Amino acid sequence: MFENITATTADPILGLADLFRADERPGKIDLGIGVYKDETGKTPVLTSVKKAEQYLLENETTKNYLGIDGIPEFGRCTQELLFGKGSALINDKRARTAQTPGGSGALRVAADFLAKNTSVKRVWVSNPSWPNHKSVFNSAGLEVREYAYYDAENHTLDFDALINSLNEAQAGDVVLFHGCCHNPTGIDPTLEQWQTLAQLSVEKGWLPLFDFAYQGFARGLEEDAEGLRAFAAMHKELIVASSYSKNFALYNERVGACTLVAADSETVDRAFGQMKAAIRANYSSPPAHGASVVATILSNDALRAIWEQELTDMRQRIQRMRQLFVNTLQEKGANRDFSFIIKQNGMFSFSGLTKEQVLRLREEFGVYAVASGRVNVAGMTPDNMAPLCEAIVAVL
Amino acid sequence: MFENITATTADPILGLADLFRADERPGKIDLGIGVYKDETGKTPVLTSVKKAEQYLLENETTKNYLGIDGIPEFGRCTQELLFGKGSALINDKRARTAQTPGGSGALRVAADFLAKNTSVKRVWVSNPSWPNHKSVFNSAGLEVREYAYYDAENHTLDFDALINSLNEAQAGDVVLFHGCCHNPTGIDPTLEQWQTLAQLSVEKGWLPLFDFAYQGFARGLEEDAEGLRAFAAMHKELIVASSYSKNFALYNERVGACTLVAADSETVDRAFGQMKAAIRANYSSPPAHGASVVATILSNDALRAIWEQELTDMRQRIQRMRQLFVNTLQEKGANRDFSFIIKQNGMFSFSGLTKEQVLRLREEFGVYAVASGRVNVAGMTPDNMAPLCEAIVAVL
Ligand SMILES: O=C(O)CCc1ccccc1
Ligand SMILES: O=C(O)CCc1ccccc1
Repeated sequence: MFENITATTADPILGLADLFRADERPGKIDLGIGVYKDETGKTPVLTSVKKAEQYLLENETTKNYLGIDGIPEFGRCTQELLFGKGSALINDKRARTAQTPGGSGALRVAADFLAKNTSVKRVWVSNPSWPNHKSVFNSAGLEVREYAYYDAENHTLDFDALINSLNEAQAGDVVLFHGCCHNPTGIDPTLEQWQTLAQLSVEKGWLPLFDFAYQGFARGLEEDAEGLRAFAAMHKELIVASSYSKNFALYNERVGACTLVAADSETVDRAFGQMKAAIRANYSSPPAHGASVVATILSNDALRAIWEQELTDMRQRIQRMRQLFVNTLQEKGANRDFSFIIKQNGMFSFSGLTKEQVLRLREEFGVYAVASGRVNVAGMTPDNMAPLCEAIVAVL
Repeated sequence: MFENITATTADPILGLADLFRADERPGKIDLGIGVYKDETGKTPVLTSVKKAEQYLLENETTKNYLGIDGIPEFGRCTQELLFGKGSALINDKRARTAQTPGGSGALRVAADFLAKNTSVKRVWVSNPSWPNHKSVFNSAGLEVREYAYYDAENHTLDFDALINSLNEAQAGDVVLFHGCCHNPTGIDPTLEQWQTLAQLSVEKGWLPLFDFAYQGFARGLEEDAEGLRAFAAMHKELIVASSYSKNFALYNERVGACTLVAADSETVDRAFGQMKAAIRANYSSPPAHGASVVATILSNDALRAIWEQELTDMRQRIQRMRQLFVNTLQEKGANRDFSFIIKQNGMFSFSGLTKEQVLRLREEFGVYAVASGRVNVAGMTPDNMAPLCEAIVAVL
């Protein structure tokens, strides 16, 4: 049965991990997959997380199955984070949340739900894209089409080209937006641009799907949700696939949520029934540990205070590395102004390197970035900055 | 977009949970979903598990993403459990294991892998069936057909009808077998019958898929894998979807594995590449905590000894409840010989109750069983036995 199966290429970001592991060169530097590293170049468990895990060790009395949609308190805390305490969406019971295995799991659940239960045939994503969107949506039988997004010459959001390319989207198409820290460009709509897109989306009949994996990493928890909230104020329906992987540094525990919004409580509950069916046909119920940690932290004032400071600390260290990167590139003799890197939000710099420059970086220098030219600024430290900048300058 | 979505019925086992929760009657008894309860009627975390969790709290230094196939040691320990230390399958590197979110996740991964990469169009399951097999395989676009299995009059495996009904399966069809503790009948092939089916399967060109969620609950860890091992000795290819939910009482941490077997190392590695692609398009990488616990216990002699005794203890308590159930039914005045219940393996008794008898049990008596007549013997205690048996006798 398996004799004639075609070989495939690996996940083009997660697959960097294996390459990096096999590399026996001592000075190798990982700027690939977007995980946060501290000053020492490691990716620690947050202190708030360790404290919550100690609590769970001492107080959990069962591993009995969670409901298909996971921990009720986790859903409640998620909706508050997404929409704001006192949101009309919450008051009017228009939102239902399933805890999922990561935002990736939430994306697949959304895709299966839409494919089976609606007339959706196409999802629009930005170019440049995040590779796994195509993989997930195609797996559920949905076409993926790309809209224009990034003006590579001014290093801004090309709002005109964005709007014009989306004129091709039909009513009933899905349009995927990154909530904040657009991956890979790090360029987000202004609040005013979010409000314009919200209005356009309503007029054009698009279904908004928010991929929201970086809440807290652009400006702050509440600020980063402004765009989503602008859409929520304007739409009857939308979906959010959110993640706690990055903002809790809980990557491997697979902690995310798929939140369904409809016009009213009757409609969302009936629709959510089919979302639960899409889960039943997949992994049945979500993993407790990571979601329990999140719910524990979010519902306890003291832990929440510690966690929010840790998140601020991560964002601030990345901002320091961002400035140091640009300074060091200059000092190392770069043949380009890299000032545009400062404008970018989140963990990355979308640096303008070509695919061949990134291949050479890996081959000759043991510096690992994504083929798109995306580099993980959150993986830079004072100790690895000089070598990595020397490498980049050498390939320009 | 969501206005016209059709309502659906809940997962017909997991959905019992909600019903049971809403029931405000004090004497309610849950004999539905197959989770183990101890003498006190609760479902404890195993001591071996708590010890492993303490170890992880004290010693984990990161939550960085696992590879798409999960923890390497977890795969190694899984293959040893499945095939035996020193198996030619392991020596010849013919097996590849992905850690998944439960056996349910492993079933979906297998289904997606097969649907996308092979000519498989149909999966054969037993009647009576486990409801979620149909849901999972249908979700990937595969037809599910049923083979005969249980002789309800002799309470044995109807081996003749099994073999005759499978004559309809074509070469290239998948045939799903439960490794041990067939759900819901509790009746398994003898070793000799396993060997006969292994031979038949090779002759007929079926792809064997083992659903192996109860290793340790029929007779013992090694004994329960005899049937799988009989198939592994005879086949070039097969798939195992295994679970640690029950044998580690780790239900909500979603700990399972999808193991792919091919003729040789080159074929399985190429095929496994596409299995990883099916994972990438789904939840991306598996949850660390529960799999870390399993790997920790399985690789440490002291913890492994404690865990294997805890598993023995669970099996033995269920066997005691099984005998007490039958005795109490007799004493309470049952109008049937229920001796056949003693022959059944695993957590359940497939009791012969009709769908209306189970509905009446829930409605009138607050005793919750599955609509098929399946009752969770592992949920019975000395304290709830009298009421539940009084209820059953009342509905006969
Ligand atoms: O590097 C990233 O783009 C974020 C981390 C990640 C990568 C691929 C799948 C899930 C998460
Ligand atoms: O009750 C069972 O049959 C086993 C527990 C279970 C039920 C449904 C999905 C996954 C596991």
